Amino acid sequence: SHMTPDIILQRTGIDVRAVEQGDDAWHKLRLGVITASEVHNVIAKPRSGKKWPDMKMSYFHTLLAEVCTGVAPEVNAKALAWGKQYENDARTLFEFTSGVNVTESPIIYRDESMRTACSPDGLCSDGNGLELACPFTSRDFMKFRLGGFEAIKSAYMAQVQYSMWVTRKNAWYFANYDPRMKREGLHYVVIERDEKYMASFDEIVPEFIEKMDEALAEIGFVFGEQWR
Amino acid sequence: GSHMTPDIILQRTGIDVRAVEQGDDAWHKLRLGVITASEVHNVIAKPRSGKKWPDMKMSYFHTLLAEVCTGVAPEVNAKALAWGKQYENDARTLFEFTSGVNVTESPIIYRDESMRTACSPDGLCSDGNGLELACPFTSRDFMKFRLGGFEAIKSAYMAQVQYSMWVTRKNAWYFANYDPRMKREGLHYVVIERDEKYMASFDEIVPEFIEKMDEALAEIGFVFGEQWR
Amino acid sequence: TPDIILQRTGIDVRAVEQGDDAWHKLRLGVITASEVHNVIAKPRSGKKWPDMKMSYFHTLLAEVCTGVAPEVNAKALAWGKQYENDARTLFEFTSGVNVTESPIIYRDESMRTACSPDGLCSDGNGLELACPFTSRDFMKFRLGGFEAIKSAYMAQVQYSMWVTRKNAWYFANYDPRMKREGLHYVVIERDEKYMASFDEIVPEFIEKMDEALAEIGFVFGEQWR
DNA sequence: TCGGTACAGTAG
DNA sequence: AGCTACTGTACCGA
Ligand SMILES: [Cl-]
Ligand SMILES: [Cl-]
Ligand SMILES: [Mg+2]
Ligand SMILES: [Mg+2]
Repeated sequence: SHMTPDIILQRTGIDVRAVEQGDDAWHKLRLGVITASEVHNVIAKPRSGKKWPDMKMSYFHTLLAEVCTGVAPEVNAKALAWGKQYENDARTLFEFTSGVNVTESPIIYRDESMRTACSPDGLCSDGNGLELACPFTSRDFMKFRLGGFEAIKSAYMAQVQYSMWVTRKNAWYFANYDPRMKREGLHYVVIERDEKYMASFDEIVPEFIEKMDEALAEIGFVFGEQWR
Repeated sequence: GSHMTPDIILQRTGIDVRAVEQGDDAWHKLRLGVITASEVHNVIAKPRSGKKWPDMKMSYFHTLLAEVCTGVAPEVNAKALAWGKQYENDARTLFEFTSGVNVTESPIIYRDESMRTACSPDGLCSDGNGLELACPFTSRDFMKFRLGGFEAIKSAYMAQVQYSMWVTRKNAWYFANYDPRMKREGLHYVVIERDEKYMASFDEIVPEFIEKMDEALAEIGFVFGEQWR
Repeated sequence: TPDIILQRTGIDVRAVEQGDDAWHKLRLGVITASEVHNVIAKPRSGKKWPDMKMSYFHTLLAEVCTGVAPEVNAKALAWGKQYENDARTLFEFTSGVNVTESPIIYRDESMRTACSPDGLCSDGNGLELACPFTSRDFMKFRLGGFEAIKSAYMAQVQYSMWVTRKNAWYFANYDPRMKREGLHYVVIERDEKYMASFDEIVPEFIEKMDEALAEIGFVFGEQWR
């Protein structure tokens, strides 16, 4: 909103625009930041009471750990490698099927505070963003192919809605790709901006940030240390 | 009342069923999109509430449809299958000593000519019974069966055993576990009789499941059998 | 004493490089501190052993009858073993207490129950010194104290005091990734409600194990031959 | 309680 | 960011 490339450079020493999604600089820029693919944890509610669910508390401590250590752990598994492997082919096939042009984007922060950001799978020539998924199980691709909007995983929905909150955009493509499918290997939908989600982020996210600052202060740390 | 023949299998898959051995390439091919004994508990599963299909049933529903449309199936539980493969012969040789019946290895067996439903027994016995001979990856699981008997693990395996009897049209089935790590007495088994309650469940539930699969396949322009051609 | 253990296991405690074949052999069939939570687990209503408890029951019986144990946490143990020396050194500096490394400790001659402390302290306390695989877990404890992790570790700590007949126990976490202040610890006092729980539930669990072993023609001790 | 299913939680 | 896959608790109707 008042975010500028210079602010990023002065705080992190990193030139945004030169960041090629997945490189050392990209990992560095996400440290301690409430990000799209993880925000489902922030909006998670107890079924009774007000006590934070374990998944919310776990993400809370994960972000704080990133601030105080200045690092994030690396995990590897077949499903993760699969998604990484076919992302490029998914995007190309999406462009060919939909007829829209996709531009790759590095991280996008909501504002100058750098507390909140998303890393879109692409930005489209029609003003929509793009999220791709390449399910490791053909089962889960089939679930999306047959069910569509109502079949979308709640984590992906929170991720897509958060991306619209961050970028101030109004619509986001959600595409699934399976290279193993003989036919019908690509399926996508358009997810509209949901103001119920926007209201939820406007309420829960700033409170999550204040809670983090309180926690950092208790232990003698301050947000930003991960970048110095 | 099956009208299934080896020629039907050969024409639509290209595979000689008589040459099939459990775990081979042809074995895996012949199981694509097919409702199998080890997975049927998903098909006959009932909701926690309401009248809709339970989550686990919808998952298997999507799993089988995916096999039809991709022509492949992922290899899960590699460690346990390799363990079972390593001790297949020893288990069988010990089972034959203890029981006093001879075991003949079997290819995949389909219920009927539609090739929608099948089982793969660990052997067929000289007394007319089929055989399930597991080599549990964890000794804990062997011990559970050793001490609790049939009643302890009926939740996990009764459906599978009954389905094998539904497929083969047999009246009884051996359910056995072998654990080579046991210092002595590493074989335990029970005999399970054909249960007509389970047979009635398969007769009403399975065909409906098949019909809903064909509906979904048609919705995306696929037909059962594309996995084999 | 080591000579009694040597006579019954064929393993000399003074040796044991950890965690070798002999290290794992000593725990076979033994109710251990980090697994005791399974023994003390109750159903929400009634008296039937919950699945966790039955699972552990069968796991232990399998260890006696097979004389082997599967190995988990290859990644987590490799992390801990790398930093165990630096963890202890920093704990000694912070606490002002000196730590002696301790082999396995059995509660009694029956050798049915044991704990494996990360050290025995000069003030008389025991030590649990963990290097959590995630910095997330370090932070949970750093900010929440023992209230944040009592769910997971109170049983293990209390059981260790039950086994050793000690009155207090250090619970510490070390994280080398922390830019500063990478050691956090609390002192946990002996809880007599936990002691009473063990005095009741542990003996009956052992009795039920021996009953099952006798049913299948096995006896405790066979794993060490 | 029994005999199960749904899903939070979390490793990898 | 990447997507399961397994464990254990919550939950549900009889
Ligand atoms: Cl222990
Ligand atoms: Cl121990
Ligand atoms: Mg992405
Ligand atoms: Mg994606």
